[PDB]
Amino acid sequence: SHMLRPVETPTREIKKLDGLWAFSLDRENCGIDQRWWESALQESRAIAVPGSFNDQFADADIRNYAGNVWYQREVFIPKGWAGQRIVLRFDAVTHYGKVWVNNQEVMEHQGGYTPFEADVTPYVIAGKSVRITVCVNNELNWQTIPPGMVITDEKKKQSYFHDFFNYAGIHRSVMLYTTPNTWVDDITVVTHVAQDCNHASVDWQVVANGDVSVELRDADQQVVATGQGTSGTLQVVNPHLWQPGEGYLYELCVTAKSQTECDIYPLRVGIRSVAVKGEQFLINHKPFYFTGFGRHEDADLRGKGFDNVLMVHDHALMDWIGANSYRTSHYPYAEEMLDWADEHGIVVIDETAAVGFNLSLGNKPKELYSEEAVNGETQQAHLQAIKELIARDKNHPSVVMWSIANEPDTRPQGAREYFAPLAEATRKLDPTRPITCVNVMFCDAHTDTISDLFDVLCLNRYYGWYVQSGDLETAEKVLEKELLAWQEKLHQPIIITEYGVDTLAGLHSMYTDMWSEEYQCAWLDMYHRVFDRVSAVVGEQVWNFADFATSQGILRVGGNKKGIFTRDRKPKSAAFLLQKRWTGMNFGEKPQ
Amino acid sequence: SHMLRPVETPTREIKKLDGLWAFSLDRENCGIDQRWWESALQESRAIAVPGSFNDQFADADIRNYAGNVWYQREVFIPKGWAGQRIVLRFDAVTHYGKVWVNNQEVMEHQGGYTPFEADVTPYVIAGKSVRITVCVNNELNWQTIPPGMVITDENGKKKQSYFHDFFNYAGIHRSVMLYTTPNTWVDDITVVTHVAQDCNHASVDWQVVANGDVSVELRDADQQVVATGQGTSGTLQVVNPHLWQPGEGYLYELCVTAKSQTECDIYPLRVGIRSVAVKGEQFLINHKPFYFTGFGRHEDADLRGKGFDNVLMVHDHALMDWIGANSYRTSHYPYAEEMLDWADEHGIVVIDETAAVGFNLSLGIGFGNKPKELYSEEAVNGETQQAHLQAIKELIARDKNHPSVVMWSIANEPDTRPQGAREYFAPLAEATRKLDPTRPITCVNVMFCDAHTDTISDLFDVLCLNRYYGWYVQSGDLETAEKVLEKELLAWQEKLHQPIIITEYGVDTLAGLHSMYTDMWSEEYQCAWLDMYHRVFDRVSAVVGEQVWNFADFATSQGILRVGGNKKGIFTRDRKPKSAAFLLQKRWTGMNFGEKPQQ
Repeated sequence: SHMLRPVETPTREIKKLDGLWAFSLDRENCGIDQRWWESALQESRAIAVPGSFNDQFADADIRNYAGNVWYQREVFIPKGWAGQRIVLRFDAVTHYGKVWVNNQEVMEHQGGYTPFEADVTPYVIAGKSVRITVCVNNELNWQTIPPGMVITDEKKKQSYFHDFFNYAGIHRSVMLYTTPNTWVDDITVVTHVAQDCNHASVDWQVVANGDVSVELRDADQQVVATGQGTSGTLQVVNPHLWQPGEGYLYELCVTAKSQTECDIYPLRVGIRSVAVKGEQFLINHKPFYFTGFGRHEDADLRGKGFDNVLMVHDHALMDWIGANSYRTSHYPYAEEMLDWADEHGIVVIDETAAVGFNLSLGNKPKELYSEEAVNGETQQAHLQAIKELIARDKNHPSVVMWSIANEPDTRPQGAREYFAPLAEATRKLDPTRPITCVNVMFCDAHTDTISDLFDVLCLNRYYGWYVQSGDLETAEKVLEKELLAWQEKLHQPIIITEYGVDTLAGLHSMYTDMWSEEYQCAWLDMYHRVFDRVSAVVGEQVWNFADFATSQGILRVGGNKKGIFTRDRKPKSAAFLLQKRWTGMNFGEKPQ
Repeated sequence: SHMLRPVETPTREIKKLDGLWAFSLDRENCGIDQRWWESALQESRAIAVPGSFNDQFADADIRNYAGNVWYQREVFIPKGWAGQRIVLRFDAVTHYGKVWVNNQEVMEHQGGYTPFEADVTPYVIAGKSVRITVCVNNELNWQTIPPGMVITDENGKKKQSYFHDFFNYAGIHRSVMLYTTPNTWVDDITVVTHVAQDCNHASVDWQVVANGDVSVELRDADQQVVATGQGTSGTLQVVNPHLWQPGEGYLYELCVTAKSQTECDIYPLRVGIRSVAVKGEQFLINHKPFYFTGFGRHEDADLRGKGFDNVLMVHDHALMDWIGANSYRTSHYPYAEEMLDWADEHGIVVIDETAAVGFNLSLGIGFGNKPKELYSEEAVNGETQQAHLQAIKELIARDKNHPSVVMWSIANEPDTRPQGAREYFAPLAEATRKLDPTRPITCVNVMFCDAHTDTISDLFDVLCLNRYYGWYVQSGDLETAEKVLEKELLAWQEKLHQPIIITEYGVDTLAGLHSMYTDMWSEEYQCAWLDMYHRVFDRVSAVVGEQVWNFADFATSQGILRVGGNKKGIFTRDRKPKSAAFLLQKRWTGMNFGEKPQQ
């Protein structure tokens, strides 16, 4: 469970395994039987790690593959790591990985978007080359997060219920890292902030197999507070709060000392509180207004693979357009993104991979919550996905809210019985952040059965698109009516976590009609006018930052075209509309 | 009602009223009450006739208008027309027109796609200017061909609901004209061209309606008299006739003279000597099997909507000729007759279709709440069936003598699952055969009314299937699509043992979208998917034709399925070729003319 982000210290080294690996499909599904991990993969080819495997090859038969694929490389253990605790770590393997070091099985993970690792000290020798084999499986069933159904025809075909392509592979960094045989295994900080903002407290809890001391250092490396033992509270006079748009960070240096060994782990800490009060979202006791995007991890060639240039360029576009926030739609993002948000003061709604709990979007069993679909084991798997997300992200000050799912069908019998325990367990795992369950349009104010269990109303709305098609005048009436009915029903802060229309870049129309750039601008504008008239709306996240790949079908013109930007990051007209609205408002303040 | 195409003759003049007219919306619907026809339209603007009104103005509020609009111009009657029978003719007004000459109501017509006309002799004076007002209505209901529902919102604002996948363009789409005959005139002509098996003799029956003694002269393309006859009816014998053949279209001229004691009238009718017949699973033209290649089309272009235009007709025929197309279907309404004059002259084979699309509440195309029973008093009823019969009569009355027209399609993609379907269609099938016994009939078949489901195709002569396996279902999966397609065509061959024409196969293709994955919306998928259909067609002996959906990208109702319109074109709306145009060019110019390809 304990999952600290590897960082280089006087007591910790890292060796990235990113680069070219050997790669092989297993159409006969005989690689486990033939123990492929005991040899060089036969009939293999070069693949980039990190990256989705699907689009690296310009090959439809690989892109559409369902089953196991195999990655392998050789790596030299640094000579100096003799006597040291050596960990092998995968930041993310989509959706399942099993790992062998030479002929030793070392670890296994279900969940495509959070890290897994094993201590491999006993199975490697410092100064020698070792063989790493990974069996990666991209199949979804009713107990995976997200769910799906594999149909077999004779040949496997993956069915799934979410509007983004089922990219798979080693999407994020692989690495070896070291600790001493005494080490800091875990840290929780809780950051309290007086109402007047003129004092703050920092609770710590540490797990380590040796005596623990902590030093809190400011941005200038001046020690502002010190403590001892596994737990306690640091007092901070006149603290530099972590504020949206700035993101001042302290460093909590955790030392675990044995008589013989010592370990130093620096954790970035942003001093901020988050709370809902009535229909206001407060950060450091001040109302905040969310602007920005639903995103995806999606790009040409690399699929959902992490990439620094893309992270730099996309943050430069969000900065320029005046976005203050985003949501990790619809899975945990690369941790680098949360390190970025921490440092630049970007506000994040951190979401699990639990999209698709919904059989009514655009074969399938009769009852959504039943033994044959979302069941007891599904709910366990969902709890595990929430635990892994919070265990990874609990200390990121940029994360202001947990979204435990996107667009579940809450009409059917058993929805509330499924969600209640998940809402409760989320609050116990992290009491410091509000929780949400992002709401599908047809589960309206008069229909939805679970919104009372959550703190903030995150509504996905597309009136004037899938319904009242091309009619802004009717869409505006229906939208305003529904937001006010939500305000009346629950008196929670409302974030519109999804509003957008498919827009084909370069399609221009004097009739302002669907798919045109001019429609995208008129439709976003109508939404904005309505949001500004409703006092409960504390945010707006446009769907989507950029055009992204989907499953093939008649609704998707080479993918999802709701982007503000093209997949190659070129702006549509609507990017300039958002630039003016979001840079023209006062930072973090509801427009008028 | 008799409908000869106006032609200039020693006895007949024409004056086109095409040009700029005055135009006005009537948002309050007070134009009949205020008798707008009695003066200049009040708040008017210039509009081009012919043309759809919708896209001339770059104005969404006009494009999306439902109700009456008003057209008006002034025109001089030629001085020399004194003593002549003077007719005012509209080749087509979509969907309804009422016409006034000064303050006299002269005409009314329902049906957006065939001509109407009135004798206006008594209401004009030769050498003076008259005012022509037209009230044009674009509303569809359950008794219009095609059908629809007007939804009135809580504020009284009208929005047209309709069940077909093309934009409900309206206006004066085709030429308006005054024309003369003498007071004795040839009012009607039916020819039937019979052709011996050996093709070495032919007979030409004639029947004429006119208020005078009738003689005929049949002249060959060199203007040499090959046969003469007398009386309102009879048979001309033609030795070693130059048959009208697909790819050539040799035409004779049947000159009909009506002579009274005092005056006379000469009408030249172009006649192509050709027989059409179904035998088993073969479509025979001049006793020889024919294989159809080409397109489902639309009347659709930038700015003018469904308006007729000679440059478009010349350019599009040059594209069909280049690509090797030998045929098309008038999807989904009668086309401008100039198209059938072109087909006659160049030997292009045409499936002539009525405007009866939309008889189907279970598609995703078109556009409030649909009625639950398609064939009921509150939807397709007795009055609908009457209106459909009238649409078939008017089409045949116009097109009965075009040798290019080889088959009548009485509708496109009706829902034939309910019991009502056969009850509605059976009498329509029978009446079509009585109206013209010289051509086979069809009713074009929707994909979900499969060989195991459909209830009416036995009543027709040719199986015209509209199929899109690998698109709307088995999306992007050529392998499954191919199995399902082959299985269904063979099940149709077993069931009815008719000739099969695939009258629709196509996939949305965004010009310039390219993919190494050959996936939906790409130029590459369009090519791979048409190729898979071709391979299957060539393995099925009953398939006698292939008409690609569609010749060119065209406008539709706005919705989530349509990326600025229908992108199943082989060409873009501005007539630029997609990669698939070159695929079709190779298959269609590489086969033997009119002959089923081989594996």
